[PDB]
Amino acid sequence: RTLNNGNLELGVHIADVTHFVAPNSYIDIEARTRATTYYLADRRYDMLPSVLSADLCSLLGGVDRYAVSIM
RNA sequence: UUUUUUUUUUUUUUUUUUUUUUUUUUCUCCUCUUUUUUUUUUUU
Repeated sequence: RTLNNGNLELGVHIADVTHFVAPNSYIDIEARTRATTYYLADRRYDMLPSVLSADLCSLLGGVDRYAVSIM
C-alpha cells in the first residue's frame, strides 16, 4: 500500500501453522516421518489429516486465519 | 341211551475309572544394450 507520506510499504504474509503441531506430539512425529509432500499427477497428498488444513488453514472465503505478516 | 381226567406268561440288580490343537519330505535354477547416474529455480 501507500502511507500518509507517499511511499510503498512492502510485506509478504505466510500462514502461521504452529499452534496445532505441539512439540513431541503425534502430529509432530508424523510430520518428522513424512518429510515431504508427494505429488503424482492426479491427486495431492496432505501432510495433515484432510480437514485440519483443507478447511482450517487455507485462505478462502473471508474468515479469520492466524498468519505471520512480515512488513 | 355217549361218563371221568390231562399245572403255567426267566430268577436278579444298591458298578470304580485321575485327558487335550497338530501328527510325516521333493533338487540345482543365464533378468538383452544411449549413458555418466539427473538434481538450482518458481508457481500445490
